[PDB]
Amino acid sequence: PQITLWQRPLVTIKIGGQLKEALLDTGADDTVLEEMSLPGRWKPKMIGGIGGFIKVRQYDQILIEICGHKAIGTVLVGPTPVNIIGRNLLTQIGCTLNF
Amino acid sequence: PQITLWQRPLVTIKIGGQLKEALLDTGADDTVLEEMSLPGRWKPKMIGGIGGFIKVRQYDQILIEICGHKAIGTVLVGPTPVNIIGRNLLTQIGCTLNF
Ligand SMILES: COC(=O)[C@@H](NC(=O)[C@@H](NC(=O)[C@H](C)N1CCC([C@H](C)NC(=O)[C@H](C)N)=C[C@@H](Cc2ccccc2)C1)C(C)C)C(C)C
Repeated sequence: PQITLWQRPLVTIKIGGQLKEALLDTGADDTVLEEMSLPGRWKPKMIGGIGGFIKVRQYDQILIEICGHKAIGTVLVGPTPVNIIGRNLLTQIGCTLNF
Repeated sequence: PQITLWQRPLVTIKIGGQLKEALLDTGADDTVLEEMSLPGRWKPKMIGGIGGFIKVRQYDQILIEICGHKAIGTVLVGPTPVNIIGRNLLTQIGCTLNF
């Protein structure tokens, strides 16, 4: 769809059996999601952001359905305020920026 | 133009007679630039990102030329890593998300 930006660009995702709303973020390289129950093994990592750095669990090859399109990639689960869908997955569902 | 997302969406802005480069961020509600010499009166404000909170100087009514397009808005200048063009200016240059 075409999404104008007079409101936050949130979209429903289906991840690990659960339904969530995540923000479409072109300024984020990675997908970072708030703490939730995910199947499997993971590696600790520390991602940087504007207020500093947070420690996250890294899950690779996690299937996620962003507004009906399916994608498989790495998801970082941690202390994020909002669920962030970053550029490693937006490229997969074919998303572009236009002006 | 149309921007795909395999690389960061960085564009050239002209602000306060200085040439800068900045991230086109759909996920940010506000625009926040690195520390710079800018004339005027500003107000103390503090914003959040992941990792936490930074104190910034907010300035209203500043002209920014984002890839040639002129826009007048609120710009926050402070200790950010990258310069971020958030939704208050992105709606002015007509930017939309497509997929
Ligand atoms: C560096 O690796 C990454 O890709 C990280 N990327 C970033 O932090 C990048 N920035 C962003 O994604 C943008 C600017 N953004 C940060 C500030 C930001 C805006 C400026 N904050 C606000 O408007 C608050 C509500 N006043 C929102 C972030 C999402 C969010 C929402 C609510 C509370 C906290 C965070 C998203 C830059 C620093 C490379 C991910 C952790 C998101």
